[PDB]
Amino acid sequence: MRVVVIGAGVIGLSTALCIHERYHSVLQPLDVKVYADRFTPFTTTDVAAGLWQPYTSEPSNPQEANWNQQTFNYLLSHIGSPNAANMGLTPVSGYNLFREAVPDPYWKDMVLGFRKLTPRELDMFPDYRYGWFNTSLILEGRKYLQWLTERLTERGVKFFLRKVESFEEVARGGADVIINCTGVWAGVLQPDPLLQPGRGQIIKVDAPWLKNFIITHDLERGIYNSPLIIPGLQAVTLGGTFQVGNWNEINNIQDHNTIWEGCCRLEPTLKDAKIVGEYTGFGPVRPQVRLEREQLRFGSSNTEVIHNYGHGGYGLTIHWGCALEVAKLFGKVLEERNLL
Amino acid sequence: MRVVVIGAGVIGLSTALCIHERYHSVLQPLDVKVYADRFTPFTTTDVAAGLWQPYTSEPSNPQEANWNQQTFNYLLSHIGSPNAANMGLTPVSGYNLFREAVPDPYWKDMVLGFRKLTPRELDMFPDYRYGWFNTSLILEGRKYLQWLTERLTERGVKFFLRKVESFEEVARGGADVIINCTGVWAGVLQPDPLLQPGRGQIIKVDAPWLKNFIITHDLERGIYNSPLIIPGLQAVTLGGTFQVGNWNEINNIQDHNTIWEGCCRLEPTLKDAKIVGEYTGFGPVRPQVRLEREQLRFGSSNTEVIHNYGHGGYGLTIHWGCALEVAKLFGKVLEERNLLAA
Ligand SMILES: Cc1cc2nc3c(=O)[nH]c(=O)nc-3n(C[C@H](O)[C@H](O)[C@H](O)COP(=O)(O)OP(=O)(O)OC[C@H]3O[C@@H](n4cnc5c(N)ncnc54)[C@H](O)[C@@H]3O)c2cc1C
Ligand SMILES: Cc1cc2nc3c(=O)[nH]c(=O)nc-3n(C[C@H](O)[C@H](O)[C@H](O)COP(=O)(O)OP(=O)(O)OC[C@H]3O[C@@H](n4cnc5c(N)ncnc54)[C@H](O)[C@@H]3O)c2cc1C
Repeated sequence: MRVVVIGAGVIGLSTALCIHERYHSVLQPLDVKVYADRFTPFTTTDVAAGLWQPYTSEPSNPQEANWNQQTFNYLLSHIGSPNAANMGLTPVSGYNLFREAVPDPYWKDMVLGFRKLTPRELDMFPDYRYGWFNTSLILEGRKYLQWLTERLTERGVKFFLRKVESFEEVARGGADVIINCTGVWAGVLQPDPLLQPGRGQIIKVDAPWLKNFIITHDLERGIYNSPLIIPGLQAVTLGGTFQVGNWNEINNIQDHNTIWEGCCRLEPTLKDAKIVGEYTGFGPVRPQVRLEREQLRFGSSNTEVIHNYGHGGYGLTIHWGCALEVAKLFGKVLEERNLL
Repeated sequence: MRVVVIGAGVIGLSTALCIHERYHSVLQPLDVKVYADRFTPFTTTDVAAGLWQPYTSEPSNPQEANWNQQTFNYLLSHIGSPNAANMGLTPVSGYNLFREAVPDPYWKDMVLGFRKLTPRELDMFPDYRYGWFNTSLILEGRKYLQWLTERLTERGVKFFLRKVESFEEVARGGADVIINCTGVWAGVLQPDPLLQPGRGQIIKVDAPWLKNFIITHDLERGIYNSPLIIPGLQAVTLGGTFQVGNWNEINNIQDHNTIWEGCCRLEPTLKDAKIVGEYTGFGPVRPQVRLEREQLRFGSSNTEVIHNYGHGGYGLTIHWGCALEVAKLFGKVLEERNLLAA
């Protein structure tokens, strides 16, 4: 049985590994290949802030909260392992800062040690009047992608740098199942007017003194359009823009300024931080993750397509629950072909 | 008047700056000098792990508790300032790990967000069954010493290479007041058998992924003779020996192995960490800090000495309270000569 995963971002590769690890031992034969037109370090994943944290507001689909939880438990469970850091993973603690009282987030018990900030803590941050403290996990996009491609490759899964033009051509090339993990460009293969770019720009900086995440919110401007600081494994990510609808892949001058001045004010030690790079990427914004089976019909036979895209600004955060769910749906497909 | 501070470790330079800041505007002249035979990076201070945290048990002198507290609030008050990191100062969070239930430390409300660990947190650290979480402050010895010498120099305080042989020497050189901040070597200038070396060996390592401090305790083997991991501003300190009475300044292989393997066991990601140096230093261990005024007579001059030494394995943690207290006692020396403050 031939499976082509399209996409080598976090979603693509996580899914490929989950399918393979789940079915290799039982389905003979099983051929899994990954096709993508960019690999690390050239994916949106590579440019992610690298923090586990859902949006502040509850999810529409209740399945999404479960997926986020299963992802946290999965990642956390690696912590005492020798390889957690080679995977891109380490524990970090930090602050969410608000100008007024807000409700507790749905994820308060998923993270470790959630509590509200005290007045002394708040004086660390003069511009803000309310917030949270918790411990979470760094998951570095770049490093995680290199870990997964290594695990996948060791297991015989083969990668092809190529651009896919249609589902039809891949089916015709002999795929029995296609997993569509094309991120924000999924519309090219099948129009989807709910799918939009979430344009985020970031500044990467050497400031290794900073050991905590610091996330501000502006209620009247929408999520991640206010200053955020996230220490990564070797560098710090500085953020504060997230505009849906903008397809500009180039770094913008006002966003640079929004980010630098917002963050220099949040964290004035940044004055001595060396700029390492500045980047722009597109989160696959969609009111709901598209994670569903579709049957396609070209010549003899159906080829089965399973979509997994539209994870917005939380793909690192949610990725493993989604991979598990795709692997289940793939189980159902096998069953319907009496492959077990 | 003429003040000679002996010592350029954290205690020496803290105290010098605190005196100068408090009394610059009320005395004329005020001639403050620092004499030391080692300066950064060659003091014990430079080799400290760089964390704010007192001993787990209450101190003999309860004054020490306020001194630690004042130090925290002082340091904390710099967070949100543009220069906090140039001073060696940044917030950090972390874990204290125990093999059995222990009482809360007296300093639990001084730190930020003290709580007990939950079972999932405890799963991160297999060999341990109980402990704490809190946020505290890194104060890097090396950087803080550099910041202070800069601040002190800007203010007209003068530094001299000088191995002092007696208090008499310095009095007769014309010091009116001597502040004795000589750390573990204070016994040289005035015997003090309550003062002993606390030999600590450490390994410095590049492992910038580590964001939290991690301190284990072994109630039976005494304090800091259990693995400890403390991220610094750009490298990580790996520890686990603290042996009183040992004057051996050279690194030994047995403590190396105790530290490496203990810490690899605590934090197995350390397998990929690059070793970047290994050091030994001597905490000035004393049942309590010696912080007191003494009058010495040489010819018919009275000289005032104020001691500030014996801060053991917590000099960074306590230093500012002790400097403030020395400044107090200096006020009283002034007052006794009909000189006026505020
Ligand atoms: C600035 C920024 C910061 C972020 N920070 C975080 C964070 O801190 N935490 C978090 O959880 N999430 C974060 N996100 C969201 C996260 O980055 C995305 O949800 C995630 O990277 C999307 O993963 P993906 O694999 O779906 O898409 P991508 O990583 O973009 O992967 C898409 C893949 O599909 C391939 N592809 C597409 N079409 C074709 C085709 N036709 N032929 C061949 N190959 C194709 C591409 O080459 C690529 O391999 C952030 C996003 C941005 C922009
Ligand atoms: C391995 C290790 C880790 C530690 N970690 C921590 C920690 O994480 N947190 C913490 O709070 N504390 C820690 N400590 C304790 C801390 O290092 C000490 O309490 C502190 O550095 C002592 O400061 P000091 O200025 O008294 O002495 P020092 O730093 O030793 O300075 C002594 C000064 O006196 C000078 N001097 C002495 N005699 C003479 C003389 N005759 N003439 C001229 N000059 C003289 C020396 O040259 C030097 O300038 C640690 C100690 C060790 C050994």
